[PDB]
Amino acid sequence: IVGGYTCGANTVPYQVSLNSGYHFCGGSLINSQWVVSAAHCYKSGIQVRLGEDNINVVEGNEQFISASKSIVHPSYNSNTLNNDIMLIKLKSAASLNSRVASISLPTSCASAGTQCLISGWGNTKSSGTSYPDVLKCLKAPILSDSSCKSAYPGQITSNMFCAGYLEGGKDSCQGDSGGPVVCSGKLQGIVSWGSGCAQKNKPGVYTKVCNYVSWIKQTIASN
Ligand SMILES: Cc1c(F)c(Oc2cccc(C(=N)N)c2)[nH+]c(Oc2cccc(C(=N)N)c2)c1F
Ligand SMILES: [Ca+2]
Ligand SMILES: [K+]
Repeated sequence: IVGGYTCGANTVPYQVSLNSGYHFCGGSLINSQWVVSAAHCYKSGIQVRLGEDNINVVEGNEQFISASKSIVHPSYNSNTLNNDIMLIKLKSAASLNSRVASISLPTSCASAGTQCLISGWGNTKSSGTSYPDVLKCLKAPILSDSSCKSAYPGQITSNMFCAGYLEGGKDSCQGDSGGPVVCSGKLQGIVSWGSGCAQKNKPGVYTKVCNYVSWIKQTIASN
């Protein structure tokens, strides 16, 4: 997250850290047994870390759980990033409390201008590298579809949306991938890709979750 703020410990309860000996991606808990993340975050041997603030300090509210199964969307295109969404089944149910909560799925898609909250442990520098240990937050609006496609000609599919600031200086970044985008208390996006970070006229691109609800619901119910 570039140009954001410190969330505060466990203020974003549904936020998950994906670990393979180190933090590599963000994720969202949608129920006690499932996490949603980005397909580009796929790896063999993931451990799901819940209740996390400082990713490098054991503070007492963490639940570290191994993944039993990973399902990448049947149409994920690694070259275009079209359908960048994956489901992760937890080895055992997480314990829901005030520090670990699930985020609901949307019943409808969000409008441009809707304000959202993006969160992650990703890079905090526009151009340079600095990784935080604590969860960073950022309020950002969904951008109209025309601005999104003007910024990335021929690369935006109907499964993507832009959120951020055209003027640059505030964006999600690498390390944030798979991370949630919550608007009006529903999971509307997953951190997918971008062109650099917080650059002028190159906003963040997100998987539009609203298009995957029937796929999520059907997949979980059967696995
Ligand atoms: C090396 C690299 C990427 F390739 C990338 O995006 C991709 C990767 C693969 C395919 C495509 C594609 N258009 N076909 C785009 N995003 C990056 O930073 C990030 C990562 C996450 C968010 C942001 C962001 N600025 N919001 C930047 C990044 F550092
Ligand atoms: Ca910790
Ligand atoms: K990334």
